[PDB]
Amino acid sequence: RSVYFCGSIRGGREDQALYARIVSRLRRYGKVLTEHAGGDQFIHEQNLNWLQQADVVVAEVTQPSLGVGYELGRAVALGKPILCLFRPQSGRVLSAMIRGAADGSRFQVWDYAEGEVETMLDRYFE
Amino acid sequence: RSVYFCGSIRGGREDQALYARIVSRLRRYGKVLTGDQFIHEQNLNWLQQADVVVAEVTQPSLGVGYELGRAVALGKPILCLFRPQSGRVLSAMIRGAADGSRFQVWDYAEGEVETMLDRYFEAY
Ligand SMILES: Nc1ncnc2c1ncn2[C@@H]1O[C@H](COP(O)(O)=S)[C@@H](O)[C@H]1O
Ligand SMILES: Nc1ncnc2c1ncn2[C@@H]1O[C@H](COP(O)(O)=S)[C@@H](O)[C@H]1O
Repeated sequence: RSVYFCGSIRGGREDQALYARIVSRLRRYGKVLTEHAGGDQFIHEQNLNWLQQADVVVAEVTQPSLGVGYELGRAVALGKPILCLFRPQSGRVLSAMIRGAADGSRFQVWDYAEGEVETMLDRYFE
Repeated sequence: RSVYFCGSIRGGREDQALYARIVSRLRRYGKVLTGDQFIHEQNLNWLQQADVVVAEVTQPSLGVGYELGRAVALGKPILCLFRPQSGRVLSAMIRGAADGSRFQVWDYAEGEVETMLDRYFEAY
């Protein structure tokens, strides 16, 4: 199983430490394809190739980010299963387009609190 | 001719006044098409019908990115507008999608958004 991870970078790196813990936990459920200056053309093409190869896409969507949204858009259009993880304690209301994309199966959006991310991942993969 | 406009809402409404100026100007060039489950389905229907997709990408937003992702996969022509004087660096995925043709990303200053739209649509 191959896993593609999405998380804000230029959108803001507030959750960078959490992302590292998510990527470490994903390694027990599959090969993490992502490597979250060749330039942005190179980054885009490399990532699209990885997204095509992915069996599942996991995104932490608490921090707003164009690139995370874009990856999820390309992923849906490729027919990839998607898990989005969101923390309501951020005080933000999650994107209408991401929340509304949820269908409870091919596209899941799960609210979670600090301390629960590993448990959420276990639940999804097991 | 139909146009779909994308701009941050829950990502932040900092540029909402600018979005209204964009939408006003787009009406010269075509019909501007533009709870959550309903919003998503309605918007995907509009996106599928749109001849061109226009996005102001200065404020980071998951929904705007999502719209652009779905639009690329649908084969729509896309214009993204970005303000470098905002002081942030535009998303690697949006900047990297640029090809100078069916996915264009234009840097502009806040006062010249109308001129940027004029240039694109007079060409298109
Ligand atoms: N340097 C990079 N190397 C690999 N991916 C990058 C890189 N920069 C950005 N990304 C991709 O873009 C997404 C973040 O979008 P952004 O708009 O915040 S730059 C990430 O999920 C990641 O997938
Ligand atoms: N209330 C709404 N009605 C129609 N579209 C909405 C609505 N709220 C958000 N959107 C769509 O989501 C995009 C913004 O994404 P966001 O993640 O900031 S909520 C907009 O370009 C818009 O297209």
